[PDB]
Amino acid sequence: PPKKPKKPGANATPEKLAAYEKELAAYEKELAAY
Repeated sequence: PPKKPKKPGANATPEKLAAYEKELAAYEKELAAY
């Protein structure tokens, strides 16, 4: 099963949140595919 990305806290940067969005989207796509 595909890894779940950990939610970034303590003042995460927009690019990090963007990375979280891409990894979370990736996770969703792969989770559906699985």
